[PDB]
Amino acid sequence: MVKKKEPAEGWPVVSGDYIVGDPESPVAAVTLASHIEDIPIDAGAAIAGPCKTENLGIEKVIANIISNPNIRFLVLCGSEVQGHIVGQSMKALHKNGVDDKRKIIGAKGAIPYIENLPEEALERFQKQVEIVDLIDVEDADQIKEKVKECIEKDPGAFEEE
Ligand code: B12
Repeated sequence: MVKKKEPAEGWPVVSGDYIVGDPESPVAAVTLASHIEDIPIDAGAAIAGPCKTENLGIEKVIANIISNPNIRFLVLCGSEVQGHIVGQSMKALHKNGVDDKRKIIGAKGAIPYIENLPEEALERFQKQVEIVDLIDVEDADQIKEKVKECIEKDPGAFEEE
């Protein structure tokens, strides 16, 4: 009975390191430095993978989320990537956006620049999903429960006015 739309053709469009799950699940999971991509998928996520860079890696994540309107949650889990600091950089990008040199405002990551996505693609990212901070948590029971919680709170597919 929840509202679902069809994702872009050949989704996920952009090559990367991830596991695709249910394309209609509302939840995406970035595992960061950790190797736990399976745990969110077996709790019924749409897509889960590591992300180790605070620029190109982040751009690939966003491009592959916005192309599926069913996704309304982005879990950030697993150990933080030392120096790159991808987790905290992404939180900052969601909340603050980018400055006019395309630097992510507030990000502690060493080279937090989004060179390749346009502005409209970020605004969409900020409106489409909400962020769920489980950074430096690898506990399975925890990650599973948060993913099932999001599924229970599925607002359905996104659509701009
Ligand atoms: C080249 C490189 C950087 C480069 C610059 C490149 C850059 N972009 O900033 C430089 C040399 C500057 C660098 C420096 C060091 N690095 Co470095 N670096 C790398 C390397 C090779 C990057 C990997 C890469 O280019 N990946 C391409 C992108 C696309 O990969 P990705 O970020 O993971 O993105 C993935 C996701 O987007 C996913 N994906 C795609 N779509 C979707 C959708 C969804 C929903 C999801 C979930 C996922 C997903 O697919 C992508 C993979 O193809 C890695 C090695 C590695 N094992 O990955 C180390 C790595 C990131 N280095 C890291 C470290 C430690 C550093 C340093 C901090 C080390 C030091 N003390 O000097 C520094 C300094 C940081 C800094 N920037 O100043 C470590 C992290 C260790 C840790 N876990 O704590 C790594 C893993 C190497 C290692 N094993 O030691 N680094």
